[PDB]
Amino acid sequence: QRIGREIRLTPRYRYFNFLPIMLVINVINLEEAIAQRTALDVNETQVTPAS
Amino acid sequence: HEFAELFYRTYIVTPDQAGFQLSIRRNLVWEGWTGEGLSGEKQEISKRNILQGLLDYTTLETNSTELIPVIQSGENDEQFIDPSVLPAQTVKQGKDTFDTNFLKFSENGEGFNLLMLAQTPSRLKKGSMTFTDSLDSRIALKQLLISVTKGGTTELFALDVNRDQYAAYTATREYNFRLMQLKFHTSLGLGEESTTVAGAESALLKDLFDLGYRIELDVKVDGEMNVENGNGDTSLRALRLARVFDKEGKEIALTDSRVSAALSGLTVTGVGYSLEARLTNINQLEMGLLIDSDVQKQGFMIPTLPPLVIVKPAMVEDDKTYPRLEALTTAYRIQQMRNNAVTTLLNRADTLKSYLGVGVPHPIESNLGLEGVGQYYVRPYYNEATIDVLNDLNNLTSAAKQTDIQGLIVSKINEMVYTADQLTGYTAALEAAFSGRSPKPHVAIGTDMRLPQYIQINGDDRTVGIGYDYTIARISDLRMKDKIVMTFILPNESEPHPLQHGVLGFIPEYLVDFNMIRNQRIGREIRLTPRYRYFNFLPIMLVINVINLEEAIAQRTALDVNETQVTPAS
Amino acid sequence: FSENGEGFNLLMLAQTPSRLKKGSMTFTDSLDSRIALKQLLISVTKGGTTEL
Repeated sequence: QRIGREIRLTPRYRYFNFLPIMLVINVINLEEAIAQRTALDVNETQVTPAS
Repeated sequence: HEFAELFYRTYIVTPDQAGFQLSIRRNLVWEGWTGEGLSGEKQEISKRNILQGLLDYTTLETNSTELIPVIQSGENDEQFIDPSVLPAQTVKQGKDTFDTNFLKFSENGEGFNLLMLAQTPSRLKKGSMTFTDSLDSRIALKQLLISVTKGGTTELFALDVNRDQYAAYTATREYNFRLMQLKFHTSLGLGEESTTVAGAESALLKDLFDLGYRIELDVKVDGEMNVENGNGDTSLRALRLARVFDKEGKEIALTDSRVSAALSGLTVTGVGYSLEARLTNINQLEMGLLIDSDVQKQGFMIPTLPPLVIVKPAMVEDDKTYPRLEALTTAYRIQQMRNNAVTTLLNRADTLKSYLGVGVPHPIESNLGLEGVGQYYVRPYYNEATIDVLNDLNNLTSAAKQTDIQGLIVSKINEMVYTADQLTGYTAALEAAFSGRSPKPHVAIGTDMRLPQYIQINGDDRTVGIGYDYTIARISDLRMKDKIVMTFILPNESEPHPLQHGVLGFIPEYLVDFNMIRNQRIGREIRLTPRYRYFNFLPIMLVINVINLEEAIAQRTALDVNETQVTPAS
Repeated sequence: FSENGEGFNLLMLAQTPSRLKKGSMTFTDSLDSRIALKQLLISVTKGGTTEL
């Protein structure tokens, strides 16, 4: 119970691979290290200037 | 200056209209409408933006033409493997839930009709017919289920065979004009990291695997398939233990005592196999995901502002004597552009902070109470961090203190920009917006006079950007003291665009000359009513508050005495 | 008359028995350009006696 025009896209594609070579790096906890930038213990120095 | 237009690209509009009207297009993907209200209550058509698919992989997925076996009690049990060996598996395609399981090697020689086993409940509702359809030219096995048994212990290996090129059906038109052939004749290896279907490691081959050996078996499987009829059969022909490898890739014979004991009595049996079949869909049986276009539009209007006045004697020429027009233009330029620009920038920053919160992104489309149109394209995100110059750093002897300050500032700015980019997905939206061009996203960093000594680090040309382009501007207002503002801009374009930061709505006004009486005087009033407006688009901003910087700078001259007057020695 | 919340969904509110044979609703059902208020009903009441 409908009359409508249809426009269709029927793709024909795929990915193939040849090299049996691949190297992967997995990094974790980078956020903690970057947050350590602001997690340091205060080291203030404020004395009368000397000259 | 440069700072003003750097964040608000000036756009001139004809003085015939009260502003400029903006229309945008949206591409949304349809799932279904949630709820029919027989009480008359509204319907909500669940729509999501397509560019949301830039950051996810799931919200638009299609599986509606794969031919997947469906288990039926009392109708196709004899065509499936024994459920005792492997229970039913749950698989979702479309909106139907059903159970599927692997197809046993038909050594009895009676085949299967693939178009039967894979008729989905949607097709049952759709009707009952599988004979005008046609299978695509691509057919290949998903997995070979080989049973490693020894003394009564059974292990199942779900081996993805689809990634060996000999598992692909090839056309050999030698019986009929639509048959294709399968000949997967090679060796598959079970390595030390081979995992069972349940996910556990191997147990029967654990003895060899802990000794780092690799076991590979020769697989000789044959079959046929017809696209037009759906008739076909595939039966196991030859499977057997083949050879053994060591770490160094040196073959170890099957008769060797170190492996013969662990390989004698080990029977490898082929249980089931599955196929990859797709309908050519020449007959229009399935409707994929439906996507629709709806248009959102907003109107942007320009105000009029309080005027500026020159008093002037009236009896003579207004041209060559007494205060001229450059006074007017200087007052206009200094007042109406700069001050309102910085006021608008600060107000927008605080407004985004107020409505959006810090560090919490919102999905594509959000609260509409924020001006702009990029919210229809990108994820809103606001974040602010306060760097404490004095506390974060500790250096006594002046030398690299300024270098260390640059290190601090660059660290903060880079991390903020990149984390914001990841949580917004700005670059994906940018590359999707333009076809044929895709400039690297440009980051604008404008601040007061003092800080640019730390924005760039010594010794390089890549200062604040590794994959970005940047422009550093300076402003002189006291409000922008020791603070940094960051957002994204696009230099090449000069017209309103959903990805642009903001537009300076400008309408030129002519100055008027007339006759005026003021407090019973006859004077000349040269008048100009300015009209301009600043509009906001991108709900993304990054703010840095630099405090205690003066104390750290003073720490350069606040170091304690470090002197060693020792006698020369050589 | 609509209160603070709640409106009306005229489409399926106007579902007639004949339209049931065509399914609940489609994506090809659109309203005409001309929409008008057909009748306003108001009440004149004195002391609780109501005339419309």
